[PDB]
Amino acid sequence: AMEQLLRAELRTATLRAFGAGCISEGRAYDTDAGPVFVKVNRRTQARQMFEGEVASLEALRSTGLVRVPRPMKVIDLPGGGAAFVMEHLKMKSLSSQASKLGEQMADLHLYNQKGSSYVDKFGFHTVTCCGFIPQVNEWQDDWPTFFARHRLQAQLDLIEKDYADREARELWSRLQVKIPDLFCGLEIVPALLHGDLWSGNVAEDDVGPIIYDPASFYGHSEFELAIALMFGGFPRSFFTAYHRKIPKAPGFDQRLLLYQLFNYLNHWNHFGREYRSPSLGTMRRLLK
Amino acid sequence: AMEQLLRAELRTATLRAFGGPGAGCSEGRAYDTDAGPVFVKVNRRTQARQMFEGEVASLEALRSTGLVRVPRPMKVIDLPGGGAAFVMEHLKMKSLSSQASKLGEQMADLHLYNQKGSSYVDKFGFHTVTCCGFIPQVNEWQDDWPTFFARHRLQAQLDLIEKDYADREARELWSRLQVKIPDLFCGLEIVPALLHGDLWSGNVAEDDVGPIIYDPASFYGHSEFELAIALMFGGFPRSFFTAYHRKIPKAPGFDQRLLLYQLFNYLNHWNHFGREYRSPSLGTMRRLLK
Ligand SMILES: Nc1ncnc2c1ncn2[C@@H]1O[C@H](COP(=O)(O)OP(=O)(O)NP(=O)(O)O)[C@@H](O)[C@H]1O
Ligand SMILES: Nc1ncnc2c1ncn2[C@@H]1O[C@H](COP(=O)(O)OP(=O)(O)NP(=O)(O)O)[C@@H](O)[C@H]1O
Ligand SMILES: O=C(CN1CCOCC1)[C@@H](O)[C@H](O)[C@H](O)CO
Ligand SMILES: O=C(CN1CCOCC1)[C@@H](O)[C@H](O)[C@H](O)CO
Repeated sequence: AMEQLLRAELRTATLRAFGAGCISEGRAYDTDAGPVFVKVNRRTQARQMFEGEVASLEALRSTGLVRVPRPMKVIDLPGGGAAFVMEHLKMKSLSSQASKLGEQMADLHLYNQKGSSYVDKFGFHTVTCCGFIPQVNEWQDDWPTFFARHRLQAQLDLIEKDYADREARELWSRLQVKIPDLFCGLEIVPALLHGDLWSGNVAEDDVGPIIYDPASFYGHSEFELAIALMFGGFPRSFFTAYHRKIPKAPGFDQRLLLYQLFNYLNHWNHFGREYRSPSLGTMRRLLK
Repeated sequence: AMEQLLRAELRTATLRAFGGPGAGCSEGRAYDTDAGPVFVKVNRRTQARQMFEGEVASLEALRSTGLVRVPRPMKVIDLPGGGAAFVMEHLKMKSLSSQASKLGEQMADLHLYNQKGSSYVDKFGFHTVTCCGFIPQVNEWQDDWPTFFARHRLQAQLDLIEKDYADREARELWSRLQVKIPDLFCGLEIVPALLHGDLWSGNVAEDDVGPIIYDPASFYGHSEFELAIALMFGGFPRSFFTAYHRKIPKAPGFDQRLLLYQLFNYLNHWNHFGREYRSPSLGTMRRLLK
């Protein structure tokens, strides 16, 4: 993949990714009680965004299965927005701890089935944000319904409002009809998700892997992996370890396109028309 | 300010900033290598290589002046499955602050370089296509700056807006505005000036040695165009503009031309990001028509 190509093209033995951001400003500070990490966002919806991240961090931390920063405080800023203070963790990009993270992510997804966890619907107890965009987490018994309505339709409604894109509307109407067939008659079980498991949101230290910047809800376990695959950066051993514990159910490859579609639509909304072509192309591929 | 607010909320005397860049953005990714750090941009669309070649050409034109620090382009790689990656030198960088007045001086020198040097580019435009963001621009050489700008910047953006949005108000306001443009340029000498082309605050930075600028979309234009995007989204210290205008003072009619150049950037933002930018685009046209 991209990293092997870079090593070859640049003729370098080492190639360690770095591991602030597109959404919020981020800075570490030393304080009298030790280091902290602070995210700042000046938009009006900052507090909602950070409160969703606090809720997500707390939900993951309650499982005891993965290491994530402790949320400390959400502070309103004069002049608009908010700051979010959390535990500082010394970190480097994910490399040797990839297979351990695959194990942990599979255990996290399986926790709702095997732990003392009783969540039998999809969604979440509070609003979480995809980036800047507030999400509806209203509980639903049917995962394809929840995902179609509260993830894909929400993004395409925003595309319609802001871009008024005819091809996106027309393709979505056809894709809506196909979505149930992609699920192969499977019984989907709710799985607690990190929700934004891009390679830039995972890392490691000497103890093991670390994950951060979650946007959590109870979803289909497979949705977690789509963004990890589409932007790369995870070693193969991450997926090997994960699928040893959660094998690919039938139709996985086609659902992967559906879940990657969501992320393309989200990037179209956050980052503009550069992401129109992969959004439409993915829909067309699903409709072929 | 925000750091006093953190000291109070956390009840700490010290609040000492520290630490590295991190993972980052749709912008790209940084890597440590055997030859030092690199930064890699990736775009999987079929036009990725054209886009990055425009950026390399822009970086090379700026580096040739020796007046401003930009990352050295290293390689453009065709990606399996379509698109390309662009590798350049990595620079450890912070937001522009202490080096703002130095950057103002360099940017003025950059704009004066073509007029004052030996080899003189005597038209507006560029020898290759460059993208301001993702949309390719036409850089066809033109003797007359208001012609170049109206045709290959404003009309190009408005044609896209007509194609994709069929916006009645934009269409009618452009029919009225187009004829008024020459009034903003009469009685002034406009010399082609090499521009960075996308100098908003998010494309400039600094390190211990001096300021750095990057992500250019270069062409030969009216020097004032450079400043429109810098002003309109803020983020530059006042001393940047003070130092700049000590060397190139604001010519008569500067504030009205500033609206025209800001209009271009608003139209470009509408084509990139949608209707959130319709209101400033149309309103800027109305201001110009009053
Ligand atoms: N708790 C932490 N302690 C130390 N460093 C951190 C911590 N959280 C994040 N970082 C670093 O700072 C970066 C900020 O990441 P993140 O919070 O995910 O971005 P963001 O502000 O939401 N904007 P975006 O990247 O577009 O999502 C990460 O790559 C890490 O390198
Ligand atoms: N040479 C460099 N070395 C290190 N970091 C860099 C370098 N160039 C850019 N960056 C970082 O990457 C960010 C974006 O760089 P930029 O050239 O503007 O990317 P971009 O792809 O054009 N952005 P986008 O329009 O969203 O795709 C900067 O804000 C820096 O943090
Ligand atoms: O920003 C994120 C990851 N993408 C950044 C742009 O380059 C590709 C990876 C995630 O935090 C998330 O998918 C979304 O962008 C939040 O808006
Ligand atoms: O992204 C750019 C600057 N704008 C980003 C949204 O906040 C206001 C500043 C530039 O690269 C360019 O002027 C154009 O937006 C296409 O990317």
